[PDB]
Amino acid sequence: GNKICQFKLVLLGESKVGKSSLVLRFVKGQFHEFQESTIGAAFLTQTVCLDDTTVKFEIWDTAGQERYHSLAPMYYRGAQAAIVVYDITNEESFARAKNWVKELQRQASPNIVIALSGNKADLANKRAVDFQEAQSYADDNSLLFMETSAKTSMNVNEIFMAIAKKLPKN
Ligand SMILES: Nc1nc2c(ncn2[C@@H]2O[C@H](COP(=O)(O)OP(=O)(O)NP(=O)(O)O)[C@@H](O)[C@H]2O)c(=O)[nH]1
Ligand SMILES: [Mg+2]
Repeated sequence: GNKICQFKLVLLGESKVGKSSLVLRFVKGQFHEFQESTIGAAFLTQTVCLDDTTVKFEIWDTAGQERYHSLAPMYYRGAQAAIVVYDITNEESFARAKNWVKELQRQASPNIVIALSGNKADLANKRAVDFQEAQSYADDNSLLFMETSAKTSMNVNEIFMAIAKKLPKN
C-alpha cells in the first residue's frame, strides 16, 4: 500500500517496570539487562507495515520516577496513544499503572487509545498480578491489554501493532 500515517505515542509507568526496554525492543530489536533509569524522557521512532499503510510511531519513553511526574503532561498532551506499563511481579507497580490510566482518561486527549502492558512476563515464576484480574481491569476500563516481555520479545511487536490498527487511518 501507498498510504502513510504518523502517530504520537507515550509510555508511562512506575520506574523499573521496563518502559525503556519495551521501546528499545520494538525500535532496535535490543534488550539490555542492565538498562539504566531514564532521566526526564527519551525519544525514539519506528515505522511498521500495517496492511496498506506505513505507520510511523513517534515515541516518548518517559522516566517513571515520581520526581518526573510533573513533566508527564508535556509528553502525553498531544499523544494519540499511550502504553501504561507495569511489572507482573510487582503489585505496587500495577496499582501505579491504574493511577496513570486515570490521569490519562481525565487529562489527555479524549480519543487517546490506551494500552496496558503487563511486562516481565518471562518472570511468571515470581508473578504477583493475576493475568485474568488484569484482563478484567483492562476490559472494564477500555484498555488494550497484553502481557509482554522486553527480554524475550513476547508480544512486543504485537502490542504496538495492535495500537496501530486501532488508530484512525480512514
Ligand atoms: N526479566 C525482564 N527484565 C526486564 C524486562 N523489561 C525490562 N527488564 C529489566 O528491568 C530493569 C528496568 O528496565 P527499564 O527498561 O530500564 O525500566 P524503565 O521502566 O525504563 N525505568 P525508568 O522509568 O526509571 O526509566 C532492567 O534491568 C531491564 O533489563 C522484561 O520483560 N523481563
Ligand atoms: Mg526508562
